[PDB]
Amino acid sequence: RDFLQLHRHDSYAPPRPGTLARWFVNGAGYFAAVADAILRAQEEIFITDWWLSPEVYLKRPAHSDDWRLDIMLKRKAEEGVRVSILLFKEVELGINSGYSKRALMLLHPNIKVMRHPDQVTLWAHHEKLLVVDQVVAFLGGLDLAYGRWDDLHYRLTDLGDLSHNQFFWLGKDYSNLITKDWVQLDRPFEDFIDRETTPRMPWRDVGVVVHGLPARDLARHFIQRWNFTKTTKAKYKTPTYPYLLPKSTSTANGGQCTTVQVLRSVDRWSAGTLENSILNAYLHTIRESQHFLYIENQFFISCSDGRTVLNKVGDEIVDRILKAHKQGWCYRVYVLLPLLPGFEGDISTGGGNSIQAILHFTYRTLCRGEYSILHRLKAAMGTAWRDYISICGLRTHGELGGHPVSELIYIHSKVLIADDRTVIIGSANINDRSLLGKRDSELAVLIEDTETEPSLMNGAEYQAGRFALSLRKHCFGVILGPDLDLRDPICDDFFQLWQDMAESNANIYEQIFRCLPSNATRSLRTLREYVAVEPLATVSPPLARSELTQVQGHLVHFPLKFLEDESLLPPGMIPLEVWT
Ligand SMILES: C[C@@H](CN1CCC(n2c(=O)[nH]c3ccccc32)CC1)NC(=O)c1ccc(F)cc1
Repeated sequence: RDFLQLHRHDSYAPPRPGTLARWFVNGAGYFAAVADAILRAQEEIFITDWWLSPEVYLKRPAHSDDWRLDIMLKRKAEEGVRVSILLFKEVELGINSGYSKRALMLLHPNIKVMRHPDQVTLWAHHEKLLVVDQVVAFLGGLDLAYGRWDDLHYRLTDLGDLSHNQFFWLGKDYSNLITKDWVQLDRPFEDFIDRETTPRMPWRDVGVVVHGLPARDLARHFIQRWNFTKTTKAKYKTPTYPYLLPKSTSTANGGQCTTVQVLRSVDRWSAGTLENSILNAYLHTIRESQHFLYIENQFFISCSDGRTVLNKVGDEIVDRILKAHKQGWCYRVYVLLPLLPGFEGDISTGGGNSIQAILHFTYRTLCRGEYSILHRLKAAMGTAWRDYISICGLRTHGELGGHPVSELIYIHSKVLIADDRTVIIGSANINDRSLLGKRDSELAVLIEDTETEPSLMNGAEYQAGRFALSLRKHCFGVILGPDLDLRDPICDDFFQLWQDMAESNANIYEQIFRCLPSNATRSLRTLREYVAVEPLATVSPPLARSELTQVQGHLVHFPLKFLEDESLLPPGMIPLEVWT
């Protein structure tokens, strides 16, 4: 299909039936599959990254220079493969795109990198995509950068000439972004925190690969952004940066048979056109959802008021729940977020300007204010909102220094699942920045199933989508920890079992680690005293390990009353459009 008309959900790309698509949870399998795709490139490699760390390894542990990203791209580039890279140009943030760009272009003359934007702006290029030969395309929330690689283990420690090393995260890759963000990126293989003292912050993300027609659709988005970026500065207008051109479309002859539609967010500054098709697909999929929603997003800033926050994703969830409550349907909404926003800050003393600013708009979407989701549900159903919505986070524990350590599993995913039939994997967070189209540039794909599996829906027979059901059962089985029945996702037996574990796990982590955030600190004056108490994990480690045997999975309830007596807004100069 062509690109003269806008398509479903006002998307530049039409739905591509018969697409072979495969999902990836955590950066382990994603970076490994990316390495396999890079290795078999014959003509072109298209890369967009909000942050690209060149020395990252796509496979672990690192024994050699093989599987290192900048080495692999250098090995394809001089077989004749044209590597075109678009990197977000920061406002020196500390991602240091200048070092990434100069290092990438130093590898081979067949590797060309353009940085955008050059002008001062609050918005960014956020989409993560790698396309090989316009036939294989990777996208999601995973940037080829430090701290993203992780697996089901969610290791908190990395203790054990690359010949005999056994570290999974080398140097700048061993990180805990809340404790301290990156510095000195021109020294990749050196540490910037203490592995013996400070644990890792696990990284949960969801990626996806598509084959065939959607990949050319995604390659056309890159080609549009590329040739448009060629027009943005005099250095890029030279023939040094070649015009990229699409590979005409019916030259299109382990993942599943799907229907995939490519959606994106673009504006005049990011590309030559406007599109908010991710937002459209988000509103529509919520509205047509018949049974449940599984949301796993880094941010959750929604609920329109016309002035501060404009996207109506949260307003679509309240309307969908309020209707299921009036008809008497069985309808669940699972929302999983990182317990803390992703910024450096001392949570022992309140978190900081940036974290509290995000928390303000997080809780405003959830529980605090007239526009919040829960306050509007309680206005129509009272305390029965606990039956329709469940907002949780993740947290795991390990050992370090001879005593148990704990840390939240930073949920960087940007995924939505509806009715075990429809999936949305992309870079778009639930906020105005990623969704409105006018701000950050984003990508997403809508994966609707065609082949179905026998399943259960509230105790009833239900042919569920093969691609979507398998993704949710992977998410549920990991956050819930062998004897569990995960077929039915909306029944009272599972939903009660779900909430019981989210609260019990939340309790145990609070008794043993006294972790933050927590419902036990509703003010800053109370928080000052809560942190002056040493937790049981370090007082009596044998006792702590005893109680930790009762934790099942990583699911912990999201603390709604955490610092609920505080402003959470900064006194400050920064436009509030930055956090919305
Ligand atoms: C852990 C991670 C969290 N961080 C959260 C905000 C996010 N984020 C969006 O989603 N949209 C954004 C738009 C603009 C800027 C940030 C945006 C990025 C991930 N920190 C880094 O990756 C990092 C890298 C280098 C550093 F120096 C410090 C931190």
